[PDB]
This record gives sequence, C-alpha cells and structure tokens, in this order.
Amino acid sequence: ITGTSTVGVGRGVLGDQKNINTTYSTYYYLQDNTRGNGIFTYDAKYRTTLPGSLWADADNQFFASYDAPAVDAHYYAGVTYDYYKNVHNRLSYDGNNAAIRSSVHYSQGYNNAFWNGSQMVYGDGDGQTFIPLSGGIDVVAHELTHAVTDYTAGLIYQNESGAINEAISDIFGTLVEFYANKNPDWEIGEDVYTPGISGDSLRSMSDPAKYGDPDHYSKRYTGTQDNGGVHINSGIINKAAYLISQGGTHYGVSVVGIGRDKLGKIFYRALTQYLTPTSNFSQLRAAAVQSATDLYGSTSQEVASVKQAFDAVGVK
Ligand SMILES: [Ca+2]
Ligand SMILES: [Ca+2]
Ligand SMILES: [Ca+2]
Ligand SMILES: [Cl-]
Ligand SMILES: [Cl-]
Ligand SMILES: [Cl-]
Ligand SMILES: [Cl-]
Ligand SMILES: [Zn+2]
Ligand SMILES: [Zn+2]
Ligand SMILES: [Zn+2]
Ligand SMILES: [Zn+2]
Ligand SMILES: [Zn+2]
Ligand SMILES: [Zn+2]
Ligand SMILES: [Zn+2]
Repeated sequence: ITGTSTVGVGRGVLGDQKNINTTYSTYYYLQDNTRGNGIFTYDAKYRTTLPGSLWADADNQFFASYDAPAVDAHYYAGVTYDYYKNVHNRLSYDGNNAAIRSSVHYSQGYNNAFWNGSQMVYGDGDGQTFIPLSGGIDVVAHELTHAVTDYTAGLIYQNESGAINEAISDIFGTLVEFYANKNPDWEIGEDVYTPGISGDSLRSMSDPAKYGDPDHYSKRYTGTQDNGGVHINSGIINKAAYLISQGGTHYGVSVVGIGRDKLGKIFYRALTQYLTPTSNFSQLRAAAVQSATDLYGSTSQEVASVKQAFDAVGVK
C-alpha cells in the first residue's frame, strides 16, 4: 500500500519487545519500506489460502498474543535481509531486491514453516512440539536461505545434494542468529521447539550425535526415508562447519578454527560460485577449498583448516 513510513512497537513470540517498520494509511500495516522492494507480512487467518490479508493494526502497537508471530516474522525477515546485504553484499534472496513476503497463522496447529518458492509460510505449532515457528531467528534465516540456494546453485532436495542444501541453510541460519546477537548457539530451532523442555533443539551442529545424527561420512544414512537423509546426513556437513569456525579435535583430527566471519565468506562463495544442482559432499569440499584459496591464498591457514575439517568428518 501507499502511505507514510512509521515505526511501531510490539512483542514477539518469546515475550521480547521490539520495534518494527510499518506503513500508515488509516491503519498501520506490516509493510517495511526501508529494505529493498519491501518486507510484507500477512495474516492467513488459520486458512491454507495464501498469502491472506496484509496485516493491519489500528494503533501501531502489537502486544496481543495473536500479533506475536507476525511481529517476529516481520522483524526477523528484516534482520535476515540486513545480514545478506551488510555481510555478503546480496540484495534480498534473489540478489535483485525482491520483496520478502511472509504469512503467519497458516492452518491450525501446524508444526512447520517453509519457503514455498515465492513467500515464507509459518504455522503456529501445536503448543507442545512447537510454539509459533517465526519465533526462531535461525528457523526464519534457515528457510530464507533455501531461497538464496534456489536462485544460485539450485541444489536438488534429495540424497547428498539435499543434505548440503539443508546444511547450508543451518549454517547461515546460525550465522544470522550470531549476527543478531539473539541468544546465539550452534543448535537449530531451540527457541521454538518443545516449550516444556529446556536445553534441547531439532539438531546440533557442534555435536550432531547428541541426537543420533551422523558426524562422520562412514556413519551416513543410506536409506530412502527423509528424501535420502537430507535432515540426517546434514550433520556431517554441519559438524565440518562448526570445526572450521571454532576448531576442535574430531575422530583424532585436529582443526584450527578460523572464526565465524571467514566460515560465512567461504561457504557463501562456494554456494554462489561453484556449487551445482547435483553437487555431492566431495564436490562441496572441493568448492570450499577453492573458495578459501580464492579469498585467502593456497598456502593460508584458512585453506588448511577447511581441509582439516573435511578430513575430520571423512569427506575426501
Ligand atoms: Ca494494536
Ligand atoms: Ca540456534
Ligand atoms: Ca525445548
Ligand atoms: Cl564436540
Ligand atoms: Cl563429536
Ligand atoms: Cl569439537
Ligand atoms: Cl570426536
Ligand atoms: Zn524447510
Ligand atoms: Zn531446510
Ligand atoms: Zn539460540
Ligand atoms: Zn536428527
Ligand atoms: Zn527431514
Ligand atoms: Zn568429535
Ligand atoms: Zn567436537
């Protein structure tokens, strides 16, 4: 809509207060004109029809419980936009400042969130397994990174390529969580998963085996479930990324950590320049080594640490 850019105030899913960019035209709308071609948040009204109605509010204050998932979807889309622009010089998910649209209150008791090719979609969860999924910044950024992948490498969502696709989304979901300084960790989905249970998550990047996921190529899942293990085998790559950043000793291989910024630069270059739709784990290693070589030089510690980390998880 056309109107005056304003700043409202609201509370997110976890009860935290934040300012959000809105647009005034009789009502205040969840329309952020400050980022690219805009960030737009919609009410799906518990239907499965998309996108629903552009979110309208009478007083620019968003403290109702019904408001909370919209506040966080809107705010965390903006944080993700800022991360890709400020850190990687990428303008929105397509690199051409495409508008980011999100719908909240999708369906009823729906324990999922997804990028559907043109917008974000968030369920509210069932209140036991999940609370509204836009409350997790790493979830938001994970799903928006699938859009980045679709517009660059085009990794297909099965077998090793699909596990890479998932791991890329976990890596940048985590780097956005650190960028925002929003209770950062190397776990995925901890802020919205099992509200009754403290200290768990959907999966761990620092210790995938904590939840039974593989942390070495020799332990990879080889069956047909989960599209060939896309959420299971991602642990192999997630552990390598953790080692590249933080260092450690894993299956007897010592890795010198190089930190989070260089992790992000190496993987962003690999994704945007070198990966293809059917890249496998071995090709990811080659792409990451070449990216580190491009950025830091063939004899650098950065290249040596990438090699060490992939050796540690058994990927040659
Ligand atoms: Ca209000
Ligand atoms: Ca996390
Ligand atoms: Ca929990
Ligand atoms: Cl560990
Ligand atoms: Cl371990
Ligand atoms: Cl470690
Ligand atoms: Cl170990
Ligand atoms: Zn997803
Ligand atoms: Zn995913
Ligand atoms: Zn966290
Ligand atoms: Zn798992
Ligand atoms: Zn899965
Ligand atoms: Zn280990
Ligand atoms: Zn370890």
